[PDB]
Amino acid sequence: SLAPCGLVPSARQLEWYNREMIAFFHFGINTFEEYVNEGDGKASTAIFNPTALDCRQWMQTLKAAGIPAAILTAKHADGFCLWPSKYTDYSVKNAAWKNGKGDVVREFVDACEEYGLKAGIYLGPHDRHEHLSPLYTTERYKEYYAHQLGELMSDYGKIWETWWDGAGADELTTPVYRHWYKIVREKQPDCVIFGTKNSYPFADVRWMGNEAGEAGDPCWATTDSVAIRDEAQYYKGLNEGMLDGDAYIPAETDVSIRPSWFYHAEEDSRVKSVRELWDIYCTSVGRNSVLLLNFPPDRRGLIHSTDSLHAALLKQGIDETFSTNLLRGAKVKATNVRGAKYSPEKMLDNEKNTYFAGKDGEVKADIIFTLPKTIEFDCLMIEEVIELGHRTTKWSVEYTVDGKNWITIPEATDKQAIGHKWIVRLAPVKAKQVRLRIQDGKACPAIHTFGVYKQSPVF
Amino acid sequence: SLAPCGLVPSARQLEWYNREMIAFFHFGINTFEEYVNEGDGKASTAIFNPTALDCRQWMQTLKAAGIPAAILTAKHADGFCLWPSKYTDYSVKNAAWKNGKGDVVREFVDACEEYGLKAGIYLGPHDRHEHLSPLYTTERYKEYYAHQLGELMSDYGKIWETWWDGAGADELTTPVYRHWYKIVREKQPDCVIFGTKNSYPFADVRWMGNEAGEAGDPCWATTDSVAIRDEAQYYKGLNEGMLDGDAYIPAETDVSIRPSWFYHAEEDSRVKSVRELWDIYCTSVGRNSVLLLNFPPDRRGLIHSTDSLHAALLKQGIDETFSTNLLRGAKVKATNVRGAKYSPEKMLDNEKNTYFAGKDGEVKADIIFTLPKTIEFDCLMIEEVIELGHRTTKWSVEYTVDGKNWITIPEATDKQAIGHKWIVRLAPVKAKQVRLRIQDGKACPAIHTFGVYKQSPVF
Ligand SMILES: O=[N+]([O-])c1ccccc1S[C@@H]1O[C@H](CO)[C@H](O)[C@H](O)[C@H]1O
Ligand SMILES: O=[N+]([O-])c1ccccc1S[C@@H]1O[C@H](CO)[C@H](O)[C@H](O)[C@H]1O
Repeated sequence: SLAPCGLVPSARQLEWYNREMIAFFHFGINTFEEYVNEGDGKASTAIFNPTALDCRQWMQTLKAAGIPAAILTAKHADGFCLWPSKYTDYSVKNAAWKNGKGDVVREFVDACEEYGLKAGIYLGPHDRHEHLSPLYTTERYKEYYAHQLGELMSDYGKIWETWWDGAGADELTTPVYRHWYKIVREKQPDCVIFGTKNSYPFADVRWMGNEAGEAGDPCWATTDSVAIRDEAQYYKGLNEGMLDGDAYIPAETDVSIRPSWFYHAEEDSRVKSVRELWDIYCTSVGRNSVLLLNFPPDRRGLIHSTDSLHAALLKQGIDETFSTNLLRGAKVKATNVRGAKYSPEKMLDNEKNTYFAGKDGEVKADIIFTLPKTIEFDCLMIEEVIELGHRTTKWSVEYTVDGKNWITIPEATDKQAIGHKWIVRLAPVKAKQVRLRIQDGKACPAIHTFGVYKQSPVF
Repeated sequence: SLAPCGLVPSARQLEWYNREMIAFFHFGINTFEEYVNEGDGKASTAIFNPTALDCRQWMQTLKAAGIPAAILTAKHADGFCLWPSKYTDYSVKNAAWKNGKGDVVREFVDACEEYGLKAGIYLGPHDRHEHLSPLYTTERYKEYYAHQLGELMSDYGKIWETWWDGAGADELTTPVYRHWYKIVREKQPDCVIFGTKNSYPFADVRWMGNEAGEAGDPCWATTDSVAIRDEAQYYKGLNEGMLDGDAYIPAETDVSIRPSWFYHAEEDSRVKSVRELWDIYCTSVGRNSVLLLNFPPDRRGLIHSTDSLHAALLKQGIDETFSTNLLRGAKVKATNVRGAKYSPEKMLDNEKNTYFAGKDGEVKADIIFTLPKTIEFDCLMIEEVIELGHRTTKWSVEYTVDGKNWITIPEATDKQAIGHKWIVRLAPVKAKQVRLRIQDGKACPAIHTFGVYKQSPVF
């Protein structure tokens, strides 16, 4: 058996990585003002009044889109709570909605269970509403948040992610988050924590420093924990990470399907095209990250059908593209091969549990795929055995037609990270043989999957 | 050149045939009652109130579905008008919608023009609302409808289809429709008229007897005009038509993508599968007809995304399926060939103006396609030069692998009609040669297109 190299993912981190995609639902009182994305905590609760709320409709959207998990904003910075908390009146308890008899968080988790989706909770650390109170102190707010966190972590089923937005959260110190952390971990042991700034010792996943949907190239699962803390001074450390990082905290890539995070009818026309989403997929999931994609429910409490459709067509395109590994049926020759179990053909067998590996101390490998009939492809994907840490740190891919000269693929020359998944899109080539070059590493390669593909017409 | 055989289509009818698909939009006061598909004419106009009408979103759906034309229910039997007609109050003039200042028809035709789509109008002949007036007479109603007809044919741009539903229309006699017909024909020369019952002498296209999306096998473009008039006792005459029919009035197949024609949230889970739609396409467009598919807009004024997705996937499946004619590159030998101009190869050139033709007096033909590499297919399509009338009345398709034994394709033996397009799906076969057997007919064959194909995995 192989020994792990450097730092390793936890079981939670493995589970989160497997999700590949997660949905954000930015929904609340901001939705009921005119073009507001950051509420001041002064809006009247009365204006909250979705006219046809149906979280099952949201799940339908995720189902068609292939998205196994969702995160709802139970409370944004504006302070308005989407469940009838016992610790505040600034909530659905006093909305016009259902005569103050409603609970959105309840309808969200219920629908999640009905559809077999993983439920996550966004609970805004910085709270503009509480700051309005003349009795506000960090110490008091700590206890307030704890209680709410307690409710959401206890009365609402299993919670797979808790999100801690860093905006306006600088005042919050590390022991505050420690109190909150104890509550989450104790009550929801499987819960992944997106943690920012002073929450850094508790974060299972990290921000990657932008909202364009673009993780770093490269993007290591590892980085220094202080990069999470001193955010505005470590862009590269959040976005690219660090191979010699003192912590295994992989990056989560958050992006909205619309220009804003909250819903605004004026943006019905600026919903991201299927192609844009494919790009963002390739610069997130295909960059050793996870794509957290936002769909804002409207004033009916529903996902706009353009948002749904585009996401669904993304799914369809991804399914076409990766439906056939064009490398299959190849004769496979490789230097540095550990054994029969670890044979390079395991990169093509579609088993979750098999992989190609090298010999101890040997970090390089050359693997040739000779194809029965020449193929055309404009896309490739590679996956590492992430339980064994970041092993390979430099890789390239070449192909050939004649069999004489090798041709470098520009977009796939001298790549560094592999991680959970790396995807490269390229100017379409025709090839009879494909060469996978493992050029460097901290250890011998462990590679689950390698494939080349033809991108779907949908894209 | 060749001379037509029997009755031929008209320029309008040619244009209509080449649309292949048309969209229906059932939308009006019904949409805002609870679970109503046939309005009684007593609903208050006030309840008509789409929260955010967006006809551009409808057009985008059509674009995604590959649908070049749309027909809107400007007025259903309930009698509520979607444009501010000068001749009634039972209209958008007195809706909650936009404080009575809206015009759905205007937004519709404006969106059509913007996206380059052909606009058509459904104007209900039977009007339950008008019937409620103590002053109702057929003769008064005839003038009322004529006034509305003149508005819609004059102020709303080029109209490509007028639809005359026959439900409850029996008290309307031919001179009534004649007066209606002159307005349409004069103001809109290119406008196709869907005619039922006593409108029979004015119909450009006929109904085909059901709302399940199945034209007949066979389905002749021709039939006896009496079939249309006496609809209820001539099902085969509408559905299949008649080879010796007195008129050229091709069948238009209408079906809803939902169980109901109007929108109901309860049916969101009953939208037709991509495969059902593909069946329907094959039993409509694939049966010498045109498919009119209904997408009912909802209380917000949007097309539901499931509806969108399934249509968009059908379009995608059609495109993949027919993108490659597997017979191309064949050696082609045929009996009964008119000349080099009309060689059997013309069936394979993907050109609009060419076709294979037989010789005068000879109605039989045999065309053998010899393929370089043995192929696999499960679908075929054939298209006649309909400008020259229905010429072939019996055809079959055979294959072979070794070359010694011709093998019949059960699904494609002794077919009768060809017309505009005929499509046959079959259990997958492998073949080195394919035989097209033109076995009988009224005149020498004239064929634009023959082809075999592999159905999309989408199906
Ligand atoms: O506060 N900002 O102006 C800002 C601009 C662009 C992107 C993010 C921010 S705040 C940032 O949001 C992240 C999630 O997208 C994390 O919550 C960070 O901790 C927070 O600082
Ligand atoms: O009146 N019906 O009960 C009825 C049931 C099933 C299918 C049609 C009808 S009415 C029929 O609709 C056709 C279009 O789908 C045409 O408008 C016919 O003229 C009308 O009679």
